[PDB]
Amino acid sequence: QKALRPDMGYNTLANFRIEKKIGRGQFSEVYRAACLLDGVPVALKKVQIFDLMDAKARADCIKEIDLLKQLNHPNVIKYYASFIEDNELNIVLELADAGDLSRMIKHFKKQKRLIPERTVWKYFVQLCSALEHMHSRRVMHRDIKPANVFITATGVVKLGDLGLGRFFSTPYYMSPERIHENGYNFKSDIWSLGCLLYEMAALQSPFYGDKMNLYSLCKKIEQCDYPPLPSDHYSEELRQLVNMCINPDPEKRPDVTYVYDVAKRMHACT
Amino acid sequence: KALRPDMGYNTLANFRIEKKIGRGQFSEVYRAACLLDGVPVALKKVQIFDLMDAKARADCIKEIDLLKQLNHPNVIKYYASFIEDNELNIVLELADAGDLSRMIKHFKKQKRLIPERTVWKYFVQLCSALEHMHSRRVMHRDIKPANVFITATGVVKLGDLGLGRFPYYMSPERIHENGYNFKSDIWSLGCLLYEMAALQSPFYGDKMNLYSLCKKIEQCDYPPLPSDHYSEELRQLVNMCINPDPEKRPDVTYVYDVAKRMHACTA
Repeated sequence: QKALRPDMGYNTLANFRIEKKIGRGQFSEVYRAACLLDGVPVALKKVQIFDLMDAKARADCIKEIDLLKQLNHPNVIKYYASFIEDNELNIVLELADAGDLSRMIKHFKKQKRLIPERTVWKYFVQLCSALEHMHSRRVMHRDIKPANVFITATGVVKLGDLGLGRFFSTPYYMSPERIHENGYNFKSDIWSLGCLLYEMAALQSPFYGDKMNLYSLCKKIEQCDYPPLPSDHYSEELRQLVNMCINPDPEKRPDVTYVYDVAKRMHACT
Repeated sequence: KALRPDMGYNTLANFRIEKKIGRGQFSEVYRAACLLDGVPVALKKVQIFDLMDAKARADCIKEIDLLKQLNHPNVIKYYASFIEDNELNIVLELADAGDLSRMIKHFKKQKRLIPERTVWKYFVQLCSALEHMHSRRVMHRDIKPANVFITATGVVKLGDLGLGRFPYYMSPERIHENGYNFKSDIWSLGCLLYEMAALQSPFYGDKMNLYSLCKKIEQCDYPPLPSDHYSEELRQLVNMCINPDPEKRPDVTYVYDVAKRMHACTA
């Protein structure tokens, strides 16, 4: 417990009280913490940019965090600060007052009821506005999945990358370019976005291996072989947007402005 | 000059100035394009070594460093600040799409009032913005219709083109020469809520001079809003913010809570 420095605001560790570890990754630990200047709860991610990364990875991580902290959008989880202290990159992130789309899905399932189409567009047209904004700054999301999508008591969607909310907390959708080449680009995000549009409508991912077999899973991605959504519940517009996003060739996928445009016209159509 | 993509938003080499869009006491403001991503930006150039004493320079650098940490959808984002060419360079979120000043003039010329529902829609966003700024202990210092931007999608952005921080709505604590504090933002906020409903400032007059203005402010003398068009909730919020005594004005948390409840029921 070092002394407060109000003049530093969110840019020093002395102005936070760590509560407990809530996550650990390849290069990082994540903590629940409280800001001591205003009592706001945050996520404090500590990245070992000197000890666990080569020189290129460190310079790329610092550039990427600097961009993420410039995003100002209602549907993106805030990056409030990034600063070097104690030989680590310290990142201060928002924890939203919202549950994951994963929980919303698991709940609608254990109560056997489909998420209605006019709702699916509700959320999806917020997830799209989020991903438009990130792609406009040349920021790739890299892991779009239900657990990273948060949803406010009020129906406000926050896209994040920690899978952490304030009170409630092989990548989830494997693209062809991941499977075949370990490739990830802007169009990889669009594949995942399509898979998530599907999972909201189906209540499960498009792709499962037979008896959970990982080879069977790769064969089903290569054929884009997923059970069709029931058409009496979902328009051609929707099932067609899925089909456009879940295309093995990333060049042939639509860019996030097209998908966001479709998700705006459908959100006003109802 | 030579592009420097390793530097990001932190050198003048990664921007092309397009045109000048503002002039303040200590600063010039440019529309610019980031050459790394084509994102349009505002570029403010602050004369911290020409026009200021050492005290004002150090206050300006401290304040810009705290403004740089604000992050809220209804606040203009400060992307970067750095010293180059012997000036303090600030790269900021560009709105330039529309502002409450233009929206008020449009309704005026069309001889129509802003529905109360529309007032709360824009006002709750401005209250969210200021509640963020106040929670971080940052005062705005120049709240007026021209600093309230509106994006093409109807999103409010509270900015400060000219850096009028560091007036449109005369406050009692400029008449008394007392000092600008967080309650001085609340007076402006109430004057701005009035102006949205009336399409003119509470103390505006056709033939307006310093004497009459002072008298009016001393008496908090402004024309009542039409109760036929604006609710008791709207007219009483304006009345408690437009209070000579800063210590009796509500804090921004109160004003935001009222705006959040008035928006939810009128929509």
